[PDB]
Amino acid sequence: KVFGRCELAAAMKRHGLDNYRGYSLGNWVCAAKFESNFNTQATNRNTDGSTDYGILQINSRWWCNDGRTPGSRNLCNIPCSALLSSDITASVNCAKKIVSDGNGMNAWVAWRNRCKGTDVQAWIRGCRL
Repeated sequence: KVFGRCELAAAMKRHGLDNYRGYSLGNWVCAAKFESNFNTQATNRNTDGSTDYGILQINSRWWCNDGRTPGSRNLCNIPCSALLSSDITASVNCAKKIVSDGNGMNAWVAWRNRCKGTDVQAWIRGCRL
């Protein structure tokens, strides 16, 4: 599913992501924009053989099982395919774990490089929230 901007903002809010670990909703929408372009089916293979999945490009090295990342962990206790669903619940639940692990949203390289320090409220501006 390719979410619209304000549509994703609403789903993330419903699922408790807004202000989670101190990160306002615009931070999460901006991260999804640059990780996946709002596409729940996004995948990207990393140099090490791990893969990033879904709207927040969650990595099989640590967080999900894809059966093809020898030596990896599955800290979210989920198949990586769960992170591709039209329903964002699994991606939100796992993103809450990741952002809690010490490094905040710096876990998402596109957020650090493209959202951090910017006017992230722009991503939710005009939405009916």
